[PDB]
Amino acid sequence: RAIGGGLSSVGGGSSTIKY
Repeated sequence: RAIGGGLSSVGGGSSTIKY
């Protein structure tokens, strides 16, 4: 669809904030 985003496309790193 037009919402074809993808969390795996996120850059800068996710776990960098260390939950």
